[PDB]
Amino acid sequence: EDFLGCLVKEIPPRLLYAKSSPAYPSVLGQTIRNSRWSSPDNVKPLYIITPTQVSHIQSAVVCGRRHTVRIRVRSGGHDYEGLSYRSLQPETFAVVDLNKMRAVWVDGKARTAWVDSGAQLGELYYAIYKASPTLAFPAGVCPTIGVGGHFAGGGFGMLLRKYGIAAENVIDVKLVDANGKLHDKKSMGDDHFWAVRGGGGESFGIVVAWQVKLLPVPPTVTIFKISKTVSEGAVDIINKWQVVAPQLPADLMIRIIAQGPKATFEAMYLGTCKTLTPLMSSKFPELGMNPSHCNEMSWIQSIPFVHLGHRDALEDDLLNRQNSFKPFAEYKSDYVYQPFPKTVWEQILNTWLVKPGAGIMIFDPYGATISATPESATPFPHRKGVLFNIQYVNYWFAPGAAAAPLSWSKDIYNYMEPYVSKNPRQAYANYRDIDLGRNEVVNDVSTYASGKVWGQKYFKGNFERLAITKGKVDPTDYFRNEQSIPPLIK
Ligand SMILES: *Cc1cc2c(nc3c(=O)[nH]c(=O)nc-3n2C[C@H](O)[C@H](O)[C@H](O)COP(=O)(O)OP(=O)(O)OC[C@H]2O[C@@H](n3cnc4c(N)ncnc43)[C@H](O)[C@@H]2O)c(*)c1C
Ligand code: NA
Ligand code: NA
Repeated sequence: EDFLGCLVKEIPPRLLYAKSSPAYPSVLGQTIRNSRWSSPDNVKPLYIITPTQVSHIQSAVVCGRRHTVRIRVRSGGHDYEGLSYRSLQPETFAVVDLNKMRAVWVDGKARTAWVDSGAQLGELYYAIYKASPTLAFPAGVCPTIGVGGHFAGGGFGMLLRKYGIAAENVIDVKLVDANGKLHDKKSMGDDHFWAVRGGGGESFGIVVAWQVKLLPVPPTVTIFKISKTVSEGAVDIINKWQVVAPQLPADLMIRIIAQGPKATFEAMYLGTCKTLTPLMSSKFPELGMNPSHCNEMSWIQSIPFVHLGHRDALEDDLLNRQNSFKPFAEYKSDYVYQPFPKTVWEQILNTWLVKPGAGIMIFDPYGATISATPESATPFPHRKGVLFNIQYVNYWFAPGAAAAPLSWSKDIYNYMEPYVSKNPRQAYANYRDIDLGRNEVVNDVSTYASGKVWGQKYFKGNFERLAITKGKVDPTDYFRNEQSIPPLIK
């Protein structure tokens, strides 16, 4: 009651929602991307606040501290476990939902932009395009991802071999800390500014907006999507790909999608068919690429084409807040440093992907720019030596049909253990997986030991520095969730 009274004093009441408010269910649901987490059995926030100004965010945080009510911040809602809007066990929290803070101001000549955290990637990309057809920003593939959680967790996509992760192309931030104080790079200092860019969402404060550098792309890029069934030699071809792809020139990224005994090789090339064709013949002739496979288009057009296969609907695909796609979904990830034996590829394609509840596997090759950054230079540690990332994705569409896919996800993770990274078994923070471990809270503070279990998987050798930084900027563990960085204090 007191917390709400505090809010009402400082924030316009139309931006405040209690469980009894008529619009609360729609506001809560508007960016829930996973039908597992929308149902009434999920733990719901006591209040939702939808700020439109940074002062609203500061007021909310100050009220939360004064009245000891914690806040989960939501930008795009894509968190794989829903931790921006639900808790795992009953507890009291408010959501600060940034969807109304969505401006993207592009300075084409300076090659910089300020992007509000509540913008979706498609809106960021589109605003860049409105400024220039030859500038880009290296972030994720799905247009509805929110900037805030994505950049906080790193963020990577079809430009990762060329320009690395989104967070290493951030040049400043505007951030509200656990005391309600407004910060930028300068006031924050090296440790906090290091941590916020890739050290995972929530833990390091609410980022209001991010300043990014914008990077050149050619006026024409080329996409291909070439599929090979096992009868067409998919096993031999993917066995070659895992060595070749991470060594290809930085201008060429060939990811793979597999969902049965067939692999689809999806390439983005920063160039034309005319130069791609001989490059493929020289470096990866096994795929059988020829000019009929080329799809030349602008960089901006590549975003809907890669994710959706659409050629013809730029604005509709990039400016989309309908939230129409809400699978029940489970996700896991792995990193690979040593090539799989051919027999493992045989089993993945012919056996694991033909089981009940089997998902899809996405393979993204590293090397080049992403792998050139030292492991400790940012919190994202999956760099030198990485051949590829694997994402294991399970979608289903009926409420009572979770058993088979959930079982498959666990079973394949067990099967893959000998072949992927170990000690620790690395995973990508933005492919959030609660089964990697969760925090224990003692005396109202997440324990260091519990955080380390999953934390070393996402952040490797960077976990301790993250936790020491957390201890400096949020010693009472105000901004937390079940898998946020615990404070390590003296
Ligand atoms: C749904 C979805 C996710 C994808 C997709 N493809 C991806 C890709 O091509 N590359 C990637 O690198 N990642 C991809 N992912 C995963 C997303 O990157 C993650 O799911 C992001 O974390 C999502 O960000 P957002 O949509 O903002 O999600 P939220 O649930 O709001 O937040 C996640 C996490 O971060 C905290 N947080 C939110 N907002 C902030 C701010 N402003 N400051 C600090 N922390 C913040 C939340 O509390 C939560 O913990 C493709 C698809 C379809
Ligand atoms: Na290891
Ligand atoms: Na999960």
